[PDB]
Amino acid sequence: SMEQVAMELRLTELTRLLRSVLDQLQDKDPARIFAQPVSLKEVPDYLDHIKHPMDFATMRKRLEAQGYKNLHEFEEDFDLIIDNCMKYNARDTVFYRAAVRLRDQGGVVLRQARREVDSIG
Ligand SMILES: CC(=O)N1CCN(c2ccccn2)CC1
Repeated sequence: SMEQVAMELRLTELTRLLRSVLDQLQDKDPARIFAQPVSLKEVPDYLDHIKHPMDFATMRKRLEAQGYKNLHEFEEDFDLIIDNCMKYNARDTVFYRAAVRLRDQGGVVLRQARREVDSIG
């Protein structure tokens, strides 16, 4: 139907917007601390601590599969990256501090993304 095509066009455009958001968020992680899943070879107990691991590569996979139906689902995954890190790593670590900086700087990008999604529809 035409309605399905229109829906698919909107999702493709949402995906385009979120791709831009993801690139911007990732730029705020210059150390690439969050670029890839935490290695279970290097951190074998990681899943005892963190029940829902997340990272930017995994988000990008879902993104290109058009697996984010709305901005909320995308934000949930971004929050997992930060919140997982701030639990697994102690406050006085480069990892915890990277997550805080990513959270703070990312908030700006996400704030404008929410306005754009609402506005464009
Ligand atoms: C981002 C994050 O939470 N990580 C968990 C702690 N960590 C490592 C790396 C090697 C060995 C032990 N831990 C870095 C990744």
